[PDB]
Amino acid sequence: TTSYAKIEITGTLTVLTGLQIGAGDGFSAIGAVDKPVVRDPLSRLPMIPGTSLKGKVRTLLSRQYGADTETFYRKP
RNA sequence: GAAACUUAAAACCGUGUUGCACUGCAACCCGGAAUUCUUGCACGUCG
Repeated sequence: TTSYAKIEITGTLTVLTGLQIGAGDGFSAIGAVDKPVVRDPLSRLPMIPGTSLKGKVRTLLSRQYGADTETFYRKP
């Protein structure tokens, strides 16, 4: 390629049904329910982490490549 | 024997990512019981 490059991909992600990425034992004591969602610590906005997006796309691509080669991939 | 500084000058310094892989996930009907019912003549009065 004879170059160093950094390509970035932008877009939007709109939610069609209710989205729940659980937070566990983050924060509570007003408006707290049995299963809360993750939030930004300062702006208190709902967020989507990049750990749950990388781990879901890597799992859906490992089922497709795995079934089309008759091999079950047991670990990353 | 009484009398004349093994002194002067000199950075423990230069280079180095606490970094690489990892879905807060799987299973769960806001469901089960309950009559918009009880009483009521389209009728009375005729130089």
